Amino acid sequence: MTTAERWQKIQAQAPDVIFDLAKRAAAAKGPKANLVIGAYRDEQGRPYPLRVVRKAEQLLLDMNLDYEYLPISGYQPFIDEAVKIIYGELENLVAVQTLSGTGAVSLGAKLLTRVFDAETTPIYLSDPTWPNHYGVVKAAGWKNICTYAYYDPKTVSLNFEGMKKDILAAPDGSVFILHQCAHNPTGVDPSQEQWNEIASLMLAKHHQVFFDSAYQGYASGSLDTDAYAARLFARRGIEVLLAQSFSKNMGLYSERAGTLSLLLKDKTKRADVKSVMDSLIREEYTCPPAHGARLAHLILSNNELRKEWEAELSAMAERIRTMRRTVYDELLRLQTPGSWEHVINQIGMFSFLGLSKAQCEYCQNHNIFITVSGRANMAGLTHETALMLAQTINDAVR
Amino acid sequence: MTTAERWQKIQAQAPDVIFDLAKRAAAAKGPKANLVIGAYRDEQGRPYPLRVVRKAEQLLLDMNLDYEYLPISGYQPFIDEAVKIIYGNTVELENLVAVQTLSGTGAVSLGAKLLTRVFDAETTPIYLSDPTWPNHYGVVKAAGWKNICTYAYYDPKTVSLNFEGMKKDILAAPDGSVFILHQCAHNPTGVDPSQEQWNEIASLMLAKHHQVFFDSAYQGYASGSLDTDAYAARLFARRGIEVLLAQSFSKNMGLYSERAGTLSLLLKDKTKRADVKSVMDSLIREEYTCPPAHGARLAHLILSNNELRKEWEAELSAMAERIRTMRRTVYDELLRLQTPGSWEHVINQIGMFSFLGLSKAQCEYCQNHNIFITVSGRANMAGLTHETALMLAQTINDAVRNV
Repeated sequence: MTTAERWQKIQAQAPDVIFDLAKRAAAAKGPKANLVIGAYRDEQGRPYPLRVVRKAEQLLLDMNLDYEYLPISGYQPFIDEAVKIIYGELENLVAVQTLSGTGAVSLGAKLLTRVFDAETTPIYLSDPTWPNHYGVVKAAGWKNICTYAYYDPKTVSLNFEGMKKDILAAPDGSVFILHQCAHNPTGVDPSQEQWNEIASLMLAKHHQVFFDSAYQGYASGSLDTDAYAARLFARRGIEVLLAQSFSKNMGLYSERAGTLSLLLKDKTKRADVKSVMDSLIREEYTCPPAHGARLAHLILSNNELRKEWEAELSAMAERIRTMRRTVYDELLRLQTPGSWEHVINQIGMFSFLGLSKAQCEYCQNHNIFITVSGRANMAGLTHETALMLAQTINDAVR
Repeated sequence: MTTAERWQKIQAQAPDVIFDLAKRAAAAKGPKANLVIGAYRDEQGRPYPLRVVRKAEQLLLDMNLDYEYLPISGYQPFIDEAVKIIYGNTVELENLVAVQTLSGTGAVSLGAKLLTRVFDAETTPIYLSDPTWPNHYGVVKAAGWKNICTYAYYDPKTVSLNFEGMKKDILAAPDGSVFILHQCAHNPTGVDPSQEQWNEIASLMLAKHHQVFFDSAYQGYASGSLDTDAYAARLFARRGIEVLLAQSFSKNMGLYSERAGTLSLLLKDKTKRADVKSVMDSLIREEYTCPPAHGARLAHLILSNNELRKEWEAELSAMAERIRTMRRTVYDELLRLQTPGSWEHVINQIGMFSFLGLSKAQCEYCQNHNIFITVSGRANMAGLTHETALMLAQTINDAVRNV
């Protein structure tokens, strides 16, 4: 058998649904709205490097830094500042830099196979969730992937009774992947009181909590407010594993800046956990890229840049709210059948519109690129495309 | 059982031996030579951001670029230019499938995973050189390879390739095994096959229908010429081998911290390239979604811009030459001190390292005297200065005589 014959037999894999549709949207001719990937655009619909990031790039260049290898764990000042934005002592936690949020979810999922039997232990995702959760957790070796009830499309709200039921029905010592805020795709989060109840269930059932924190800042417009869940779980004594991204809230999508952190009381065990994290990193990519981490560190740590960043993120969230309102008002003007309050009540970057698969296909075929599940990036809208979206929905629904 | 009690059961792993000794070396006080990690240092022993890279940082900043996600496969202009330096502007460039990776380590890991979709990784041997980069073993294991093997390669008695043993092991392997080959600048020994040995190795890989996986982390350092250093990969391509290749820009461009690499396959069947790419992307997406852009953008600018490109090649050639001057300095001093034994390997070995031949106890000695080579006798010759070359030749001379 020749190598060519072996390669002949390789099994193709389907394209990533989201990235492929973004490609289609980017390639489309004529008036259009590319509303696929949750990336922020400005008032004119332009890609938007943050002003604080522009400043940071110059400040970094002026430092005449070298390009020597980071430690396997990454750039420590970045790790330290990043963990502080989520939790508000660093001796209680063990953390490394990761290839953004995705890399954190992967490394965490892998790490967890050292403490749970991933051949049989259920790992739970929300219904619905970020599609890549399935693929990441499966690649990390999880054979038993389950769901918890979360969203109820008929009422555009949480099916909280169902979620609780599923948490309690799970065998003791299961892993639950929770969105820390700005649930993707639904834009509906537990209330603070619901979070309290969820923490008590996780404790009572001895479940492992794994937070995915990709949009801190975008639920409320405030980083502090949006960290409510992770901080509550910490106060409760939960051994929180958390995957953090700076892609969306700092707009460093291309630079892949994230962390993975675990809360754990015992100092010796924290060292042991760090040694496993490092072995997993070393055997995949040796050490992480510095540029994203260095940009983020300088913004988080410089007093002026840090204040400027928070105000910029707040303004970005406000612009999303104006877009929701522009879409909603137009749906009302056109008298589009159904209720549309979820457009203005959902938070984060998206609306999860509730259209049928055929209706979403219709939108896409009329150059309004929302997903087949009905998710629309509100942060990708301008005034003009906000009206186009509403008008296309109106046609799709009738 | 509480989650606190379950975490209690996690088992500690040993620290990375090379990154750990590098940390000790950097921490040590007094007259020292930190020769652990294979990272280039200048005439004064300082980290050396390349002049062309500094120029490229300004040109990128002036372009006022956004930070939107790259495609899963990465930045196509980088990828295209990067594979060109390995194969040249040739027919092979239309016959290949390539993605951006997290540097060379990322490419070795990704390639090792991809190969588990073409070969049975529970059974099929995957071969490493005796000895090799310490991280090869862990990378390949972690990708799912259960039968990791070695081929005879370095002979400490002759400071040379045991080429007869190498051929024997290539032939003794079952047909359709995987071989990881260092494209040039062998790590850790600095001993490469001659061009004539490479031609014989290609014939054996074709006869046995083995998969070749080149690890190409130092293109430029074996000779100071990118063209000369690409001989092995270019010969294998020309002779019809489906080369899988892991490329790094950490060393030849100094982009250690930015993690810029590629993984590429030459494929007989131009029509299965899409299928292979779909697998590569699936593996990437489930790990980190898409790669970091800054290193790829820097490297792309340097590769594609005519003036930067010419300037980079000059600069790399000058780096390679400084390494040679350090080897010659060590060697002339070993001759002068009439150190017992032969030392021509010092000047004949190429790339960043010397495998010096000292015993374990002799290397430990050197380490305790602040000459930080590895316990296997590996020395980063590119970390030397005139001054520390003499100190290395002297501490070697003390270690041979007294330990």
